[PDB]
Amino acid sequence: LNPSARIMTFYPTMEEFRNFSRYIAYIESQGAHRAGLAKVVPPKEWKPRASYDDIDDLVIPAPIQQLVTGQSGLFTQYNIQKKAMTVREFRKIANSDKYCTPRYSEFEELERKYWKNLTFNPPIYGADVNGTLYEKHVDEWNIGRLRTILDLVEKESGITIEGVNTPYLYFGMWKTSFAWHTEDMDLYSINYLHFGEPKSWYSVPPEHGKRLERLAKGFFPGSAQSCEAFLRHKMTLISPLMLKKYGIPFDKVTQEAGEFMITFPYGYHAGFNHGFNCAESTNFATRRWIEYGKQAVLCSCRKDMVKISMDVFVRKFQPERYKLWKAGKDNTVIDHTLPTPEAAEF
Ligand SMILES: O=C(O)C(=O)N[C@H](Cc1ccc(OCc2ccccc2)cc1)C(=O)O
Ligand code: NI
Ligand SMILES: [Zn+2]
Repeated sequence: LNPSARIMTFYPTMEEFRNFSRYIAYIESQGAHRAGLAKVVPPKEWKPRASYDDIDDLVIPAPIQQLVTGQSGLFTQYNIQKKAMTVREFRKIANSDKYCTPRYSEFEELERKYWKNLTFNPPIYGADVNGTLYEKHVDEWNIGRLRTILDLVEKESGITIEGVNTPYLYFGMWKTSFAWHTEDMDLYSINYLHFGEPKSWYSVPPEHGKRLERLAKGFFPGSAQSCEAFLRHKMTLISPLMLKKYGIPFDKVTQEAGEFMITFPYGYHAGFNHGFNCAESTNFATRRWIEYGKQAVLCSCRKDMVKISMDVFVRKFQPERYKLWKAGKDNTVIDHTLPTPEAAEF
């Protein structure tokens, strides 16, 4: 059952596709979650939007310039918040000689220049934009409404959390980065690349996550003492040579326009954008996440403030265990290898 924990790809027919929660349970029955990250190529006649000609006017309220500091494959990224700007401006800068993708043969070559150059000429990421590019009538895999048990949060408390149960758009240019992290509350995530250049990704298997944190702690001892979960600040960059050199297993995969990626609970991932592009993203859940939600180690220094109440989930899906949990005595140990309960039928 994916015993080497490789990153997997799936091409679901239009009908395997229509029901989202069940396609996730399917890929878990096939071993995908063990890699932490998977790719799903939608069926060629599926489409979320007719055209992107019309967005040049859309506002990016808070772009950020990414300053990166470090050497020897260990880096910290600092975010400069810049002035609001529309997409067409962002595109001009992305495609300007100043900021655009260097020329290259194989991916491995672009990968090398990213790692060699990521502290130079800091770029700007149109990150964290509230909104969606899905036509309002598209029903399969609409990041606006996946319809998973994550919806229990909004429904029961009214609470919406931007980018977690609402969608984010991310406008990329060359060399923009996403630091090593698992999702808030260790939720799953979904990323659709609407268009532009690729987004490349690295991933560590959840069953080795602990090994990545142990490591990251030695590498950034200062940050660890000030916060258990410093990685959740999303400021820590670590190259694959370092991972490789300290024997931490990971895989790499490159995502193209029109492709989806899913991350799994507690799957550490990172990457960078190849050039002008645009991805949309949100978090979701399945029954199996609940236990990761109860056990997630959270930012203790209050930079990352996102925190979902588990109560509703435990009561509703783990009735027997509610009281043991509540009196802080639920000692379940997660087994990162199991598919979610919803998968049995496969
Ligand atoms: O789909 C996902 O799970 C995912 O992590 N996508 C990433 C989202 C991300 C994650 C971490 C990032 O680190 C930099 C940063 C952190 C906080 C605020 C603004 C920028 C930046 C972006 C992406 O597409 O760039
Ligand atoms: Ni993520
Ligand atoms: Zn913290």
